[PDB]
Amino acid sequence: SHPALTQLRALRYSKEIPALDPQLLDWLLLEDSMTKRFEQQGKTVSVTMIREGFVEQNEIPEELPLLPKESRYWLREILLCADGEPWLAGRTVVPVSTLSGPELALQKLGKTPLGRYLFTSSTLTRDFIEIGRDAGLWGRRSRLRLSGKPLLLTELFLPASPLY
Repeated sequence: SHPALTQLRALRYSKEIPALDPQLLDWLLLEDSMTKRFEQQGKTVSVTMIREGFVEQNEIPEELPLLPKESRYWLREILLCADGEPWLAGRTVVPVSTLSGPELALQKLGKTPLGRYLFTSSTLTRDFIEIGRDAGLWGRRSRLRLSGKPLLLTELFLPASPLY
């Protein structure tokens, strides 16, 4: 529970990517989490854990239509900070069947920030990405696949971030 995650949950998406300026699209369509691109600004990046745990279908209404229907999912809600300053709120939902092989490590990642750099033995692909907005702020949701196994990642870009 946290104001930034409430804001993340209020994001309204468009099926079609809006015709935004190139610099903003570069950020929004990045094919990775923001961990390294935020480090690129000359910052240390850390994760503040807001919520970590297994949840059933009733707790993932926004992600359920985009994921396999299973008994359980791993839910990971975080604040991503740059030199301690919150820059993004993230909410990842992982169907438990995706937690196999190298991917079981997703459940024990803890405060290590997500990013392609962690996926040293699996192929990463994205088959869905939509940009959303909530009261002046931008966010996005993506369906990513690791060895073809899906997970949903939703990100809210806080105004402290360089997208603004």
